[PDB]
Amino acid sequence: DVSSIITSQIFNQMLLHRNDNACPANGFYSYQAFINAARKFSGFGTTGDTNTRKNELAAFFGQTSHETTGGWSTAPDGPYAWGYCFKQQQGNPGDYCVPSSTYPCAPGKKYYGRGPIQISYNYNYGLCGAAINQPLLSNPGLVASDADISFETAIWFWMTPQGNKPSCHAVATGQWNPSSADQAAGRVPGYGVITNIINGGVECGQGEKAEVANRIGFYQRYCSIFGISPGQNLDCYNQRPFS
Repeated sequence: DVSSIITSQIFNQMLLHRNDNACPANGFYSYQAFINAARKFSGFGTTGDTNTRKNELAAFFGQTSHETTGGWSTAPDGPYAWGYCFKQQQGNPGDYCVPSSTYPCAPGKKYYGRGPIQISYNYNYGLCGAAINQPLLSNPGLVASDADISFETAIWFWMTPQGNKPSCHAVATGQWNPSSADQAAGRVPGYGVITNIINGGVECGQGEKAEVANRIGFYQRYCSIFGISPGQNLDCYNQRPFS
């Protein structure tokens, strides 16, 4: 069971400032919601030895903390204590509608970033909704109104290969071997290739970049909280994006 690896105290010590009044999602992201969702994905945080299980949870919280961070340079306990501050994309984001015969934009609905992986666009709400049996295309708001659903979108993303990308799960559990294409692209097993899966097109293969460092900062802090070593190839600075 995933609760044998990550306790409420480990969850809350990682996501220490998420419930400060400054964080608009305060009180949304409960440990119970996370556990309810995580138990629906066999293998999530239950694959390999205890170090592997801890590493997968460390990597998962590392990446999702970046997508939802309310951190800053001079934030209490460091910027890597401010994961999961948000549940909805900041700014005045638009509808994230890209017309699809397969997953149409429900009139009046918006598919901007929601929940721990900031799932975006009607294609992804549709694909995920179909996978987790939730009406996310018609009611994309569920991802910010219901914490179990919110966590389910993020773990769905984590567990699901797409196109030329392995699952984050396969990489995090050491069950991913680079193809010839990946080797030519300098995509090496490690946390950097997880970044590349999530947002490489923007963040990877351009040298030192703030967003990539921030994802690493969270993962290093959580590896320490779990009492494991991060391992190598933490960055995607020299990796060609997948897309």
